[PDB]
Amino acid sequence: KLAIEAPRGEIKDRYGRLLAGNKNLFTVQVSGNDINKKDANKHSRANEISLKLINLLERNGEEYVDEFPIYVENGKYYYTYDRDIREYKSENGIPNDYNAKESFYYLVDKLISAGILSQEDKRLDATRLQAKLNENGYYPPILVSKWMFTAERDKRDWLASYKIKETKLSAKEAFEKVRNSDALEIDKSLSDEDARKIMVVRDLIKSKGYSQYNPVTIAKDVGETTIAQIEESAMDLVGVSIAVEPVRYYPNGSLASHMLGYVGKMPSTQIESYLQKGYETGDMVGLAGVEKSNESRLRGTDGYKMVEIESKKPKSGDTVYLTLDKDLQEVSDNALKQIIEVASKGGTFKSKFGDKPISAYAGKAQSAALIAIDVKNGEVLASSSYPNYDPNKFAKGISTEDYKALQPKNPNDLLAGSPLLNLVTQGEFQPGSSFKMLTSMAALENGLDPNFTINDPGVIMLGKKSFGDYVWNHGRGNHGMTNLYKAIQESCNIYMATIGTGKTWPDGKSIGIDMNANKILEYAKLFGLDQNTGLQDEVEERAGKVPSTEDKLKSTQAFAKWSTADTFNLAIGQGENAYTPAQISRYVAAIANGGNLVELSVVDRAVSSDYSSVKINDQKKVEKIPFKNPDNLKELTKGMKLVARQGTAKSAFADFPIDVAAKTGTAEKSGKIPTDNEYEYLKSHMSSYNVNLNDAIKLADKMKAEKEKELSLAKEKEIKKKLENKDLKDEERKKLEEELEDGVKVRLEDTDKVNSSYLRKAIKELNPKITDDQIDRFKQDYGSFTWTVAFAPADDPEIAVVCVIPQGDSSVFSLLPTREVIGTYMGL
Ligand SMILES: *C(=O)[C@@H](NC(=O)/C(=N/O)c1nsc(N)n1)[C@@H]1NC(C(=O)O)=C(CC2=CCN([C@@H]3CCNC3)C2=O)CS1
Ligand SMILES: [Zn+2]
Repeated sequence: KLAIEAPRGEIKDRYGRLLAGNKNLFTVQVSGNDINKKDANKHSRANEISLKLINLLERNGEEYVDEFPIYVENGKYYYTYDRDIREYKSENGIPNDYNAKESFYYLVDKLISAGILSQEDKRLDATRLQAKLNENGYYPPILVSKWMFTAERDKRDWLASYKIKETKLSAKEAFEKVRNSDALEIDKSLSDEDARKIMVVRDLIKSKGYSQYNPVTIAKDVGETTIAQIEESAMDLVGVSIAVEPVRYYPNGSLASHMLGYVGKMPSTQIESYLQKGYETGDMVGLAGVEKSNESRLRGTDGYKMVEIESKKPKSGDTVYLTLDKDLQEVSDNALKQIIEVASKGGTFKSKFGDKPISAYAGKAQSAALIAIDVKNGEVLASSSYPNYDPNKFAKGISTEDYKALQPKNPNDLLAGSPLLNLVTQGEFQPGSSFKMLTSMAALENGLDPNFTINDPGVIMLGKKSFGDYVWNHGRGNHGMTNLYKAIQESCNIYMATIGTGKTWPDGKSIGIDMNANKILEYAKLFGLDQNTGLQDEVEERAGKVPSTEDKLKSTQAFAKWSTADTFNLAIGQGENAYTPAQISRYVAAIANGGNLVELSVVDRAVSSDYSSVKINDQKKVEKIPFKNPDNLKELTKGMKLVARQGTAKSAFADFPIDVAAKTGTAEKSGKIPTDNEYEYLKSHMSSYNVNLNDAIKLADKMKAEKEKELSLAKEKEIKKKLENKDLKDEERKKLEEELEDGVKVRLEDTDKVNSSYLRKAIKELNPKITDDQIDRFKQDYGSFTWTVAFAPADDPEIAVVCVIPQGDSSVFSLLPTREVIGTYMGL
């Protein structure tokens, strides 16, 4: 009884346009039984056919399967296992010296700094943490049980075959012991160059099947020349034949890359998982997006063949329809490619609705994210991340150059350089001035009269720390006489400060409406901003659960009131808590749809072989936000309409056919993006700081030793005070006593963090004038972004659009995408 693999199902748009599909290639297959067949001859024709075959392909310039885990880089023998380990570490700036356990938790500490995982995620069973990494699209090739790398277990087990119980480490030596193993029996009168072409084919065939099975593939795509060449020379090359094997293709390439996902090799760290699930070794599996989400559905139903006699025919995978409109997704992808392009070296944003001039460097931004949802039912109509990818690079499965060289980037700033990262579900950001409608919604529900106005000072002093409108921080801060509508309209932080705190702050604290942070954070929770969006079981979503009330207490003690200055920040978007575009989308959508919390969906329907369908996304929860008076939202949209026509977004929308509600979020630079190596950065610019390098190293090294001496002593003094405890168990004391004899040598960590902390210290001593800014002068700018959130047509809404350009500074950058995606939707 032999398994047949079903044709993989198709992924289509809401209207039936193909996004993921199949296409047939011509493959070379070798039957390991037939080539190793022996009878009267002393030796199998296996080795000769392997050589013949290859030499044929290398003549036709044809790419072949090479998984043989010893390669020669310019006459030097090396393990591929050994190479993949260090390639992984350098992939995300991990120190080579770092072991399996410290290489894993290092990846964790990065993603935790990037907001993808939380601090409570680290204090967590390591398999549940590998699950969280795995769920977000991270696959560290690390077995958490024995704290070792797959490549090592894989090397030991690969050497175990050919009965090499030697374990003596030598790539040059190992190459031989296998070459003349009882199992291979390769003739010695052949050079290790042509003798290695042999092993590629034999070692492959050996690995895939131990129990007799069906053929193995040695070329996945081969041209007309090498087809007819291998049919006519069939009797010469017994075992070698031409089959057809289907492959994954995405005709629109990079379109909806992140929602769609990719198929590729089964991830090394759970091959046993997939083999008990009934998978072959030579098998492609969805590893991201809907491809993985619906792996079981799209994989279809295996049909056996008897052991030719064809018994049970397979059943093709249900066709899965997304909620994405291709037409709109196209505009959304093209939009964001364009803003990043035109923003670099300057240009014009070309728009159906009026092209705009743009000059360079106002952002210096590499990334972008945008989402568009149906506000009634939470169906996602378009979802674009930049950087993105071609799912096709993976169909065949390149796993060295295209994968390594371009699929990650600088690991000390991954949000702006991870093409596999869906910034829309997985990238959290400080919501800027788009939070304001949450603050205003809280104030309204706690009595606020929208028409109440203030003579805007444009700045609030709180002991020579000044919280001011941007219009103040750049001149005289005044929005003159200012009610809620003008506050939302021109984005007055002073108005929001006053309503968020429930008191008139420049002149004491009174107001008479009773509003605090807890009430704002309440209205955060009500708009589902501490909640997963609905996409998490369909695509990669960063979990949105925010720290609990009792979980925040327990880390404080091992107070809980809100400062005025903090409340001020929280009111206007600045805050501990950061949120993803898809999260905001639900929040703005709730304004647009009259106070309903829609659960987002990307998978619409599946359609079986018998052309019947089912609606996957009709379980989705719509839920009446428990507002005191939902008519309060109509004052938000009254505000957000003025933003479009007269406000912060008139540049884009003022001369736009459709009534658009909108709010802009924008934040300026606040520091610098760290390097992958501080220490070397400081060495590279030692001259530029007017400091001798040798001297600075010799001093930094001195300053360290002096901190150690200091730590060492204060250690000795603690052990000795501890030893004066009258009643101390003898084992306890035998430990402390044995430290003082051989130990009392405290050492610093030897990190980039530590060794570079001390070098910067040495620099400032030998240049007593230089500033941190001047030292950090060469680094990229951190802490800037622009949000545009909008919904339309404002007076009877249908669609919400959220757009973010991180490291961007001009709200033009976010507005114009939003404006295209809304324009397109309404059929203009
Ligand atoms: C809302 O987002 C408000 N922003 C801020 O308070 C911040 N200033 O730094 C902030 N919040 S969180 C963080 N890290 N920083 C006000 N609204 C906005 C808006 O809605 O657009 C304005 C900013 C403004 C517009 C144009 N800007 C750049 C300089 C001029 N050309 C580009 C710009 O910063 C006012 S702040
Ligand atoms: Zn103001």
